[PDB]
Amino acid sequence: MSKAKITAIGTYAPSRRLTNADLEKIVDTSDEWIVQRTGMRERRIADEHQFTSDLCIEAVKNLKSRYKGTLDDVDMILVATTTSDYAFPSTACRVQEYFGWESTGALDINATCAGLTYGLHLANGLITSGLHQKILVIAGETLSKVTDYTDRTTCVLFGDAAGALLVERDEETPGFLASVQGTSGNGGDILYRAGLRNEINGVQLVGSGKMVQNGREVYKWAARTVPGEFERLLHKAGLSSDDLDWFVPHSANLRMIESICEKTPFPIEKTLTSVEHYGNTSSVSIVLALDLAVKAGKLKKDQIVLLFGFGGGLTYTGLLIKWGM
Amino acid sequence: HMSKAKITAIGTYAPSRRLTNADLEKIVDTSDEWIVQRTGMRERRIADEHQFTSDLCIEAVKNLKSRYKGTLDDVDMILVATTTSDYAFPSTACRVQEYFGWESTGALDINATCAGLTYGLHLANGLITSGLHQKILVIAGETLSKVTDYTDRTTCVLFGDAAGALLVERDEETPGFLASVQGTSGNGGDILYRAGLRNEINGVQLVGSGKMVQNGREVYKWAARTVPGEFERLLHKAGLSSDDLDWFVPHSANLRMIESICEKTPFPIEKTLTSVEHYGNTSSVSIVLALDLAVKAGKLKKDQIVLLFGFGGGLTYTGLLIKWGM
Repeated sequence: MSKAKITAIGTYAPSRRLTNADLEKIVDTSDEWIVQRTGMRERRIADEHQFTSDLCIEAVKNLKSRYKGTLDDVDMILVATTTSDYAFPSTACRVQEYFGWESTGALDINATCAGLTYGLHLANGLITSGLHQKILVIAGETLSKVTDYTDRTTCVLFGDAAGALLVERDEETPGFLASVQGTSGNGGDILYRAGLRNEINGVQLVGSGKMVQNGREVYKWAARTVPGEFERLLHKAGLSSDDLDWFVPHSANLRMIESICEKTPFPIEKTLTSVEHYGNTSSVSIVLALDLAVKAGKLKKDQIVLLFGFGGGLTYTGLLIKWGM
Repeated sequence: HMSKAKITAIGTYAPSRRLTNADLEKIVDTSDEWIVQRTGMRERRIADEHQFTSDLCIEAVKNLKSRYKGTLDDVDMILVATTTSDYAFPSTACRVQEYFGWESTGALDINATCAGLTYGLHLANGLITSGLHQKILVIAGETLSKVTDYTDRTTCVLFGDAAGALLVERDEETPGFLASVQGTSGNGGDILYRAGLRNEINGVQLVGSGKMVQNGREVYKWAARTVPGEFERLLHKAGLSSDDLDWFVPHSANLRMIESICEKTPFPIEKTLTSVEHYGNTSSVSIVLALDLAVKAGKLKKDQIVLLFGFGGGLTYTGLLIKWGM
């Protein structure tokens, strides 16, 4: 029985846009090919000098300007990212540096594109257990700096952004209704970026440190995993799909989301995305989709939302939440 | 707000190659005597050229499993505290799942530097007490030798490689977690860092070369003023005195630093478990190693009250009062 609720949101995307017309001019592709395979038209790119922590701070500033309460109260900062400024100090510690909160834990977490829903799962457990009260769950990514822009199959997908969600103790009405998780470690060679190691199964990695994906195998894994766990979520919470107001999967690819929406029985018109003008922002994709929906009037207080973050690992966390703002 | 979690099993693995003080004498201008005096370390373990953090972690879960009476097939969460993961986003935790093939588990890497172990247990306690999980593996693993500058005598003598795992599960009888304290000093970020995508910090270009960098004096100063008062606050939160606590297990960064903390917090060094002498500074792993050294030696017994205090790069920390459930 959850004692946690999501009560504020903020997002920031860097100003520089990367259009398909800009991409036709550096790789051999076309606007029509891109929009047809992926659904994206633009992405935001961080400046040469602005990094993930800079984006996370902006995202929290946006939340700060839009939240009727105070953030001096925050007692945990969770930052889900893959493009941290430094190996350490962590990005969460950079956020604390800037706002100066006096008594908070700070932690970077890594589940790649599932990082946001992993972070919200963590906040739900930390609050519900009575260990925390105000927790900042932040996703921020600088995918442009680890993207192979010599590769037509991948450089058209990725953008930069950050988004922040505030979670609080709510003892009246639960804000988290159910959770599903799973990990398919066997898929680690299907979606990766090199680090200290440069081989997986004794097989040398490609990409020269940049992100690498087997798009079809990722697509196939999402398509065969999300529908059943979608159903399992609704069962765990005692809910029908008719009770579900919005479906917010990880915005990796509009066709993938369309496909998922057919294999699951769920309509695309009840599905929030952010892929068209921000590309695939990894752990930030879901926050962007939510804030676009908040700004557009589609997402309203007390609605039932299903966030399904999945990514590299392969791993995922699916969440049924009740909008609390 | 009573805890429903207890640490129930442990396993460790430290790499094979030993890096003695004598070895370091032929690498940089240092002496065995200056090292044992300034840091208390004699040996470190070094991973092989082709073994990495995920290898170490898997070896640590192997050790735990060969020592746990129950099964690990129903582990529902893997948390790996690491700063030196094999790959950027392929999660070390997911490499651990791939090896053992557990069927329904979350996998997540966490980064709080040398504080990652205590942060990972704090997470596990909240994840289990809230009823979202039943059995969690909290793993720390580091391959610091791969990110160490072996032309800097002030830093390359400090670090080693190791991995250690703790199992946390539901215990509705008696809590295994009694109190927690946390804190973050983001402005101390330039005191202990390693370059990632960025190579400047508030204006000034980073040093090293993607290798770990530490201001040992300032790290000493922080924590010497931080840990004693939070030590006491942990006891107050749990309703205990210094005499109720059996073992103190701080981050094994430096024996002089540990002795000094024990000096200005009122707590005796003979009641503190360390692992610096033969394993060096293994970052997030140092506490698990001190724990596993104490159980093998018969010093850490079940139901004993023990305080873990992980502090590290951030600067950030998590301190925990726990009851040994093994």
